[PDB]
Amino acid sequence: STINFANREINFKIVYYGPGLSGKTTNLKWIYSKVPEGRKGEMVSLATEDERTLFFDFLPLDIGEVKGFKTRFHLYTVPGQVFYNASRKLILRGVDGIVFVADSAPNRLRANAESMRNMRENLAEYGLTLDDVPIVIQVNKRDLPDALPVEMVRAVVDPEGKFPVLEAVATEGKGVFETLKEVSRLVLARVA
Ligand SMILES: Nc1nc2c(ncn2[C@@H]2O[C@H](COP(=O)(O)OP(=O)(O)O)[C@@H](O)[C@H]2O)c(=O)[nH]1
Ligand SMILES: [Mg+2]
Ligand SMILES: [Mg+2]
Ligand SMILES: [Mg+2]
Ligand SMILES: [Mg+2]
Repeated sequence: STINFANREINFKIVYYGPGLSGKTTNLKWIYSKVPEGRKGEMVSLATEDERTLFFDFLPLDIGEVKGFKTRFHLYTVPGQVFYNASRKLILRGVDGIVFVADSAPNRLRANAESMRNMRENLAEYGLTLDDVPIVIQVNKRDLPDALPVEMVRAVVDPEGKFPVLEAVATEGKGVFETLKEVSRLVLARVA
């Protein structure tokens, strides 16, 4: 949401949210691997025993100058199993858009629903509803042999089909850029 006169940049924050081990890191790292060195900052991981945050910023090469001003995307996620809520609540501060990385595993179906309820709860602390922020659903791990039907996964996190849904196999980069383009489209629309 930030404007930075000094370096001539507007800054958008994109949060990858979802149950633990759904593929959030993997999305971030695939993306970070295809950005040229000169257009990205460092990928940074801050951790305690119980908590983690991982983030980087980059200048997408797909985006026009809004009157001399470049666009910088900052991608944030709370990777790993989650022990406390505090890093997931904080991750959402000043969020512009969110990718929800759902796990296609039968035994993570409940974890999907749980993380979505939690995102909704954390958003509510900032006075925001699920209608107030662009949210895209990525159904990741479509390669698993017992991958649930996409419609089933979608049904527990988005029963009225309010959000765009994309399939992914983040370990192979599949769906990864298309998911980032989708949230990008919605965030940049709101801007202009
Ligand atoms: N089979 C499969 N494994 C995946 C996929 N995406 C991520 N993983 C694996 O899932 C585990 C958790 O992924 P990670 O990105 O670290 O999770 P997160 O950051 O906690 O959401 C890792 O072992 C990944 O290799 C996928 O599309 N298919
Ligand atoms: Mg996590
Ligand atoms: Mg950076
Ligand atoms: Mg599932
Ligand atoms: Mg809410």
